[PDB]
Amino acid sequence: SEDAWMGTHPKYLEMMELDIGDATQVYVAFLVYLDLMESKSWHEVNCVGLPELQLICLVGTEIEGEGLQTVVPTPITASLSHNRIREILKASRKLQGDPDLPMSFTLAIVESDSTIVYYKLTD
Amino acid sequence: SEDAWMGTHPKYLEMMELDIGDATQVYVAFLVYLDLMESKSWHEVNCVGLPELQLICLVGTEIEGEGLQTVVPTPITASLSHNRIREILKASRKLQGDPDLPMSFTLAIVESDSTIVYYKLTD
Repeated sequence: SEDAWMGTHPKYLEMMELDIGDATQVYVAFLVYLDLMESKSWHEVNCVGLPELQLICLVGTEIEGEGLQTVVPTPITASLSHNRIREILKASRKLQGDPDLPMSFTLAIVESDSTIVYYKLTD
Repeated sequence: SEDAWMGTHPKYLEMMELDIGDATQVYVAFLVYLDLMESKSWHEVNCVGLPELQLICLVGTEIEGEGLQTVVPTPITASLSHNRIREILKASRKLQGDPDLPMSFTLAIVESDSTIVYYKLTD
């Protein structure tokens, strides 16, 4: 766990090259990225930065043709405020460009050591 | 045995005798009930059924002298919606008999590995 800060891991470096400038995102997203890939291995997982709402998120396609996966990095220390999720919905709905559909997203709750707990949150 | 007619744990049996009729509540609430009692230590843990809202919840006194503690059972595969939480707020607020106090509640997230993760959500 010596490098999850500098950029020695290619996948980690790959993530931090995002045009936002947030070390917390890159760390937390890296941990969940490794879970998604090495545990559920979906068709496609991407890392998208939304500078205007100020958040980075992993969105991809569960199954090609489909999508419905938005996972956001969230450390245990982050308490839940409905204001943010409302902004997250807006973020996802905007990037998916779908005309105001009832959707949702999964909170990736990470402990700083290794425990990722996926908490599924809906509108 | 004398408590294995329906279940097989007296405390669990106590919990299912609630007037609602939900096996998910009794399972998940039992796991968190045992955590609260044996691990987190409370002074009073109650299990209250709100058939109106279709939720069951544990409310008691973490410390008797206070009067603000509400924990709701939420499985790791449940979907928490901002819609639900405002309903949960309404549930707790009518339970404690105050219609305007901005309050909060804890989410008791239970993993399939029996891992209870307390996630504190605020209004």
